[PDB]
Amino acid sequence: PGGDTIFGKIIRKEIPAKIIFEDDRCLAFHDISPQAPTHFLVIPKKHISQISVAEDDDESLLGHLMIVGKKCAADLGLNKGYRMVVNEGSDGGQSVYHVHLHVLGGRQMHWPPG
Amino acid sequence: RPGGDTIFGKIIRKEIPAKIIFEDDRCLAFHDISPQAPTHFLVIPKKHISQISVAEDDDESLLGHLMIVGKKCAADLGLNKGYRMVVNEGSDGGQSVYHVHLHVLGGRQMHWPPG
Ligand SMILES: C[C@H](N)C(=O)NS(=O)(=O)OC[C@H]1O[C@@H](n2cnc3c(N)ncnc32)[C@H](O)[C@@H]1O
Repeated sequence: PGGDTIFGKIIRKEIPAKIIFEDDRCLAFHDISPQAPTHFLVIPKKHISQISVAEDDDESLLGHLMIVGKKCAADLGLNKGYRMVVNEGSDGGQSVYHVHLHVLGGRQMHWPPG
Repeated sequence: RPGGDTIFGKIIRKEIPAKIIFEDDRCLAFHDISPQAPTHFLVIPKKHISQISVAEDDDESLLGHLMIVGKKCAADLGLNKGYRMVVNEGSDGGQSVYHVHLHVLGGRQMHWPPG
């Protein structure tokens, strides 16, 4: 039912988050530890633990996260650009085992991306 | 032209060389010429879309397909300890090629923040 992580609790409305957008299949909310003046997450309501286990049937859902992300970025006034990030596993620095798309902007993002 | 005018269109049409990892009717995965990690490749759509900010609602499946291909290529390249996927948009994102693309980086510990 949204999974056994803190992101599951956020989806179920059991703990608060600053929600930017919601539909029947995803949720966008500001990150609690922001790394840029604007830093939010877009997550599926379906509990996919990590991108490495995403199924072929999840393709449109994953793309939906990116479309919602870019729409939210526009709504939040990120007209100079932004960066989207998905972390996988220990080397990727994945902090919660529920797939999440980071969207960061409001400052120059640098290279390399970590 | 199929693939667009950028250097990535040239790569799609085999007009300039690339080290290709995977190719299908919708996308192409190839190694980055300036790797920022021991493994660093790009997944790009064969349809030209300039940047994620102008992607259309009907591009959802294609965008998701980039991610699925990214994760499959990462597995095939033995990135078993993980990796980071990145899309750069515009000036603040550090985008230098205006053809939508997904970076996949691995083979070392990635740090936070992601730039
Ligand atoms: C460099 C800038 N920070 C950047 O990341 N720009 S980008 O988001 O648009 O990424 C484009 C990527 O395409 C790569 N690239 C450019 N020309 C290439 C070529 N002929 N073959 C393979 N990769 C190429 C660049 O090294 C860069 O990592």
